[PDB]
Amino acid sequence: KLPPGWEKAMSRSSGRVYYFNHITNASQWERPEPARVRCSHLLVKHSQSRRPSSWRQEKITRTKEEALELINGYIQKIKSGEEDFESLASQFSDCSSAKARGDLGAFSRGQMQKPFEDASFALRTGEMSGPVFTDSGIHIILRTE
Repeated sequence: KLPPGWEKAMSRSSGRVYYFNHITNASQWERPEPARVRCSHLLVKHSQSRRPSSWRQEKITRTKEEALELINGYIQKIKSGEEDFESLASQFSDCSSAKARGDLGAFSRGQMQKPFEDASFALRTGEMSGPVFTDSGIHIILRTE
């Protein structure tokens, strides 16, 4: 009955049923392929990233755990409406796509790191991922088309 990738869960703090996607790491309260997709992302690197450097910081020394805390904060702020995805990507994404509000443009299967690709294609149009881990760092992914 659930579509692929989705499972039922209950909140630990409230008991309320929600649904979680183990490909995109998205979670939502409601019960829930193209040749190409277009996405934007926000990348937070850490000391084990393949290249631990960006436009923001020449040497990135934060731990994978500190990177995840930052990603989770940004997700909260985006979900609350307190900040826009695009604004946070432009400020805080450790990737030159920050200068395009995080836009990567359109892409096919075969082109990106696999966890990124699978999350991207498993998102609905307009849906945002949870934290997505790759050799580059931890991503928030927004599917725009």
